[PDB]
Amino acid sequence: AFKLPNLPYAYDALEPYIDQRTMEFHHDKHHNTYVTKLNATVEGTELEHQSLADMIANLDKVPEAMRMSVRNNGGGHFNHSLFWEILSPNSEEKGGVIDDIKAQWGTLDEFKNEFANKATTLFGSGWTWLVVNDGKLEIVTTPNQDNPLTEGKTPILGLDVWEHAYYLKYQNKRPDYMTAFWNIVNWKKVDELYQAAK
Amino acid sequence: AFKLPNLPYAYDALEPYIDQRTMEFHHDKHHNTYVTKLNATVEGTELEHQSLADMIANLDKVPEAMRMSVRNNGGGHFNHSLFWEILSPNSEEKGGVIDDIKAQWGTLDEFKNEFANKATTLFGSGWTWLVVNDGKLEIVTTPNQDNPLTEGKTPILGLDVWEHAYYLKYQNKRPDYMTAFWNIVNWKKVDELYQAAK
Ligand SMILES: [Mn+2]
Ligand SMILES: [Mn+2]
Repeated sequence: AFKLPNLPYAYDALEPYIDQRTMEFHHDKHHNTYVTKLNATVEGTELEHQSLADMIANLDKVPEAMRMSVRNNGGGHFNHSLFWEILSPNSEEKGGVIDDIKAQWGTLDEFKNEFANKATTLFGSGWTWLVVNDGKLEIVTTPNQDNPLTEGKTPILGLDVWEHAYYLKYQNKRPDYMTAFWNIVNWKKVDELYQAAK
Repeated sequence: AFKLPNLPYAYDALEPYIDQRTMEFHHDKHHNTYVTKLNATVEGTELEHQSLADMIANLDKVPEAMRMSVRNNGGGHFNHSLFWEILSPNSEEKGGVIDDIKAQWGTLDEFKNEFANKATTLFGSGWTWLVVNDGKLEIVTTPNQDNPLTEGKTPILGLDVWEHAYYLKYQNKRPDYMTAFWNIVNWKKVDELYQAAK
């Protein structure tokens, strides 16, 4: 069975960038619901012993009756699990991934400007991702709980821009949430995922 | 130009079903943003005097370069405009539309149960609608700001299930928001839109 992972930090560790109350709802309610529904779909099937990353990457091979729930609930579990691991109370812009971002975008600010533009223009619910595509870095968005793995791209950083991720503190001000996020990126984790994928 | 319509009631008129703070953000920020961006797209173009119902029903005829903004921001203006008008602090379950709902679904409760199931299973951002389709009533969902007019169905009642519509009071408990909504439906306005469409 899939399990709700513990947060790597206290619920208030990301203040004042993400509020404690949002971390509690987001993890204990939203993410938990995706795990519950994913397990209800795969329990007693071949997919109960398939890796989450493999079923997301190969969603087209998931049996038709199960595919929407694996896409939505499996995507929810995969995306939130990644999200908690790429946040940290002490974000420092260090690691090979920063050199390779600078190499691709010229400056870290040019990278952040593209990421923020894509995150702020995403219409409805979804995610903004930094991915590795055949050894090259790209920023992409996905709707709802869709994940770039399904399109053959490995995610190493994601921002959740579902309104539940930011509404209690920021309400409509998604751009202020985006600005806050740079203060709490776990670049140690992003670099680990990059070095494994590149 | 398109204009942000005034609410037909005080911002606190729908308490304790929808909180005043949500009415303020939802109307004064979210709806206003759709009006601003729709006007930025259409002002000074050959669409600057076209009605919004006509453009949404005929998105294919909207020029490719303006279509996403008309769909998303035009949808946002159309949808929220309808929404404010079908809420009321003085809801009474009577009218031709209520009689015809009871005739079609058997009971009003069976209608509400279907509507609630569609509203609570809608994945991501969107709306739940009561529509007229060739003189018959149907419940349909749309994603984001899409509208059933594009598919040739006239909307007479909509529930906004974007998270901004309910997160401040209800957080993840979308079903409690759906329960609250029945207490504030303007069945007189719904009946007007029904008589005009059936
Ligand atoms: Mn989320
Ligand atoms: Mn809305």
